[PDB]
Amino acid sequence: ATFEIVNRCSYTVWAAASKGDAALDAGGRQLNSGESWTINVEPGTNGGKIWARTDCYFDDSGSGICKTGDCGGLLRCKRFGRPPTTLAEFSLNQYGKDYIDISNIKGFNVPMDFSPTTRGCRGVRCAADIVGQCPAKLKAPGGGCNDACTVFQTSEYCCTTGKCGPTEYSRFFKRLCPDAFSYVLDKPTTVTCPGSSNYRVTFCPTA
Repeated sequence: ATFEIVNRCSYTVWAAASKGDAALDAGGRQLNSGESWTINVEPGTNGGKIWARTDCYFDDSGSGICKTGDCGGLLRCKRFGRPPTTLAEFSLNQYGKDYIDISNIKGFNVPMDFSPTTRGCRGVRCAADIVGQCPAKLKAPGGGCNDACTVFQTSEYCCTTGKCGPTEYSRFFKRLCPDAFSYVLDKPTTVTCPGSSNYRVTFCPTA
């Protein structure tokens, strides 16, 4: 499946794509404002994620650090990124279908649209001004808006034990972006697409 990753932000993003223990395609690429990157994701892939990283510093060998979404200090990501990260999440070819969503469970850094290239299902978007409205206690100094689990590290927010519910912090994300997961046990906003679809992930969407 192809994923067209498009940066329409005023700033550079270092795109990342991983399934947690390995890169998807090249794993990462610098996208200056206006640039795109098309990757191939293998059929049947489960637990894939695409995200933006902001304000990265890499040397000639591809090593350094990003202010948001850093993946072990590498340009070409193998593993998932450090919060805060708006997440495009997908599993493909599961019982004949693809499953896509956007998640704020690990916070928000860059606005995102995640849409199929086919008419057979509907895309999702979280592009509200979460960083500008971020409660002070959730603000990340390097940019972005942390989820409450990252900040407070309690089950109330991290949903590690029992059955967590909405909190004032999950509600902050949910009201701004109803179509994205706001905490682990949020009512699902996963979209079912025809199996073997292709997709576009747009940073800073408008139209």
